Amino acid sequence: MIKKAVLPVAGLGTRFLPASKSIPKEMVTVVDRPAIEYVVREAVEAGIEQIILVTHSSKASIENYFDRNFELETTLEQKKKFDLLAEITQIVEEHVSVISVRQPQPLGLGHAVLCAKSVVGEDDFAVLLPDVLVKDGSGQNDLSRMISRYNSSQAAQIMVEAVPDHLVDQYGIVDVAQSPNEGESIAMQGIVEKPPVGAAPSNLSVVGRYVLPAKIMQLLENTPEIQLTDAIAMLQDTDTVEAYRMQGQTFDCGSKLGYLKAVLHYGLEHPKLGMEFKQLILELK
Amino acid sequence: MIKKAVLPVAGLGTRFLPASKSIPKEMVTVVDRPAIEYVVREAVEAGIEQIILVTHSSKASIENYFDRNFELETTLEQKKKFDLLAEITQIVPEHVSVISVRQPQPLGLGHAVLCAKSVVGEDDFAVLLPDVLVKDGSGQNDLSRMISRYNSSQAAQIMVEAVPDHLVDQYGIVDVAQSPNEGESIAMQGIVEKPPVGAAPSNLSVVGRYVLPAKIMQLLENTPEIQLTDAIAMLQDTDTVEAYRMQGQTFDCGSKLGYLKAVLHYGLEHPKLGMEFKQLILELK
Ligand SMILES: O=c1ccn([C@@H]2O[C@H](COP(=O)(O)OP(=O)(O)OP(=O)(O)O)[C@@H](O)[C@H]2O)c(=O)[nH]1
Ligand SMILES: O=c1ccn([C@@H]2O[C@H](COP(=O)(O)OP(=O)(O)OP(=O)(O)O)[C@@H](O)[C@H]2O)c(=O)[nH]1
Repeated sequence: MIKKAVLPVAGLGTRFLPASKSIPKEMVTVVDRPAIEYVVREAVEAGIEQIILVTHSSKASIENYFDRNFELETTLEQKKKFDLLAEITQIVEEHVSVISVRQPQPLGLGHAVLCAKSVVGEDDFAVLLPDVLVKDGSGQNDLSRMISRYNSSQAAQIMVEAVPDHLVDQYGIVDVAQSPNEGESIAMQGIVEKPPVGAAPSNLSVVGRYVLPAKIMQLLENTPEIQLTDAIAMLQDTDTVEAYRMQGQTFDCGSKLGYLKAVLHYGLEHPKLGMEFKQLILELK
Repeated sequence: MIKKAVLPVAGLGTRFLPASKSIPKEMVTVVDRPAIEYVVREAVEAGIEQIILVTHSSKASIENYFDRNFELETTLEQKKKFDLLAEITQIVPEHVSVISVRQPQPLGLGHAVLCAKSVVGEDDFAVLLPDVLVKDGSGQNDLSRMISRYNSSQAAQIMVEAVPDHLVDQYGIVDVAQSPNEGESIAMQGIVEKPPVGAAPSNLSVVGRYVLPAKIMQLLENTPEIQLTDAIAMLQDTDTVEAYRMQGQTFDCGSKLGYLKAVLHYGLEHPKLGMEFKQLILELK
């Protein structure tokens, strides 16, 4: 049914400096692999086949990480380290493509999703902000559940999560009737940015996953900084727009500090490293 | 007056994979800055004025990180974001030069140091392996100690530190008459590579920190593909060579568990993130 994700990655990482001065912020080493691995893996594990990096002139280290490296592949072999060889050989599944198009000047996410117009054609497509990680535990991920909900309903979906009632000013917060349950959706007439700490419509924050149709690109070319939330504003005129509520847990790798938080959570959960890792903490006082 | 330092960064970090598949294992972000910054910030602290990168074609990221980034610099005086701009200009004093030389083929540590002969000229010099981070809390880092000691003694200095008797076959370890006290040096008759767990002349791992006479250049052009501990022998005939035991802590950012250990110990002491980070940690158990 749904098989194109668009991943915007043209962002200068200003807040993630100097780490992101010379490499991209998408390649930040979370435990033992770059951040963009987990965001793609999420998409792959959901039923996506075609990844679409909207990318910048400087983020070639990204496209390259989904591709065969001759020089390494051949040194690994001469070492006889073939386990490790078969890591780098099969990062994505053999039946997944990774595509590039260029956001020429960085004029915000909305202008970035619009750069995929041509690759997305008439297909209904998800988005994933890769500066945000998501950690399902259930077994089936939040993008999995969200999509099947966009297959059933035909309503553009918007992933959101509950925050403390005293921190709703940091977040774009969705409007709704009542708050739908962990891993369900309910209609929504619009998102408010940094609402007043009282007088906020909901305690549910735009996370930065979306499943939209192609209508949306025609709208992006007519939004009076081009706003995605402006385009979903116009979609509402014609089409039902719901809020899919997470069951798992997000991480803001866009920020130095939500990055450190992510290293702790995934590191402890690392199939090999976790054991030896949990030890390295304990050992600290 | 030791004022030059060969940083060999031509490796392919197979041991630190796939982190370092598409970015150097030196550009790997410890807390908020890549790993190599800590090594240079160490070399500069100890009097170095010329940083000689023996590098590979996979590794512009590095040379660039020590350069003007034109889009970031000019974009951040648009936003008059003076604090973030601060974060990517001061990286090393105006007087510190960073010079690239290319290691065509990875035919050994030995063979890297010798690609820099051309540039080191007739002049005694230091060698710093980035794989390895060193941490002071003494107010004179281990390298400046070693350069105080080459200057007064005139005798080459091998930084070593002690390891459990049962991992000695994972290291070069040195032939010493006795163990030099944390912070001092003693003559040594030679080093061994990976001496079987029994036949180790000492517990002291060669760490990855050398001060050397510039005529080692001339003994690397004639060794039994080229090994340093080889050339440090041939000196060991003509001249005195001393093992300096280190007083500060040590982290291998070529091993995974070693990089994770550093994210923790460095991060807990970060000016800003430190107090906020420690917090994240107390919040897990
Ligand atoms: O013009 C833009 C803005 C943002 N984006 C993409 O949208 C996502 C959101 O990116 P962020 O909003 O976290 O910011 P940024 O990376 O542009 O830089 P800072 O504000 O942290 O300094 C990132 O993955 C980025 O690549 C673009 O592709 N183009
Ligand atoms: O022949 C050599 C050996 C070492 N080095 C320099 O030593 C440093 C790392 O030494 P390593 O031995 O860790 O390099 P590697 O990246 O090949 O990793 P392994 O999988 O072999 O463990 C790097 O900074 C590299 O440039 C060379 O440049 N050439």
